[PDB]
Amino acid sequence: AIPTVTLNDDNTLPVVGIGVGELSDSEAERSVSAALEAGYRLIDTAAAYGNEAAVGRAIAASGIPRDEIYVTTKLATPDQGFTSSQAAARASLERLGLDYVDLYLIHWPGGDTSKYVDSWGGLMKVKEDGIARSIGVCNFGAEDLETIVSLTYFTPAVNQIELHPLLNQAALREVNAGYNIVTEAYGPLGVGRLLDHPAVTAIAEAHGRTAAQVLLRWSIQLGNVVISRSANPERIASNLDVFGFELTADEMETLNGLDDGTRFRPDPATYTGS
Ligand SMILES: Nc1ncnc2c1ncn2[C@@H]1O[C@H](COP(=O)(O)OP(=O)(O)OC[C@H]2OC[C@H](O)[C@@H]2O)[C@@H](O)[C@H]1OP(=O)(O)O
Repeated sequence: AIPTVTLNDDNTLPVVGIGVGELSDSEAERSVSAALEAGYRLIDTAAAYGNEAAVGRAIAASGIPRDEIYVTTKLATPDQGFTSSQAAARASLERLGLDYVDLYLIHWPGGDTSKYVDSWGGLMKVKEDGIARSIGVCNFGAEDLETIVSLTYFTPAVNQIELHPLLNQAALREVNAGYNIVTEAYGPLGVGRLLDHPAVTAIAEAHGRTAAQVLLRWSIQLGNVVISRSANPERIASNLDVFGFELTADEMETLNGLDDGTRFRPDPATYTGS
């Protein structure tokens, strides 16, 4: 019953998915299996997390037709390059045990414009070859976006960015929308630190819902595709259950008022890792 968004290349994605981040092989397989059983279809991993094969095993064992599942993975920063990115996409497929992925992203700008531009050209070939249905970016700022769009005339389908009430990304969301790029929010609970924020708990108590439900619903109402995570099968199911209520404009405004620039994940302006 999950709503979808339509991308600029005519493909569609669910508005909520599960990301595994740096979970160990065993934990990654466990959470993806639980998510699929609960009804998640958008699954997000990365080569840099080292757990692609584990995710692939959860998918293989699920008994769900491949066509119904939306798999995202990412180009690790050390693998950037025109030729190297095409090889890295194919290596990711081998690890995942898949013939294609649905979304393939540059993981970080990585602090070298030549290299991320070349990586983008590589990704365009990856898409042309049918290796990835859609291509996009993660943690790109407005200047990085202008650079790839200016030089290649090919616009990312998605820009996956850290986003939560302490870092609401209003400015970058507006840039994304102007280019017809979908915003994918990650880290929506702020490593769980936001679950006890008093503004969040007041709104949860007002609705008879949980803090986590409030944080995820707020992000959905901004128009984002929302990537969440839990290692617990019941909480995973609870994180999908965010279509039974709506936050009011007053409550949206309160949560929109909390931005203070807090990043729990690295800053892409500086970060040169993956
Ligand atoms: N429903 C619910 N209720 C109570 N506690 C919960 C719930 N869901 C998750 N959690 C907990 O919140 C904490 C934050 O987890 P995290 O995966 O970093 O979450 P983020 O949102 O910061 O980032 C997720 C990102 O990791 C990678 C990917 O990019 C994701 O966007 C963690 O201790 C979880 O414990 P638990 O025991 O696992 O449930």
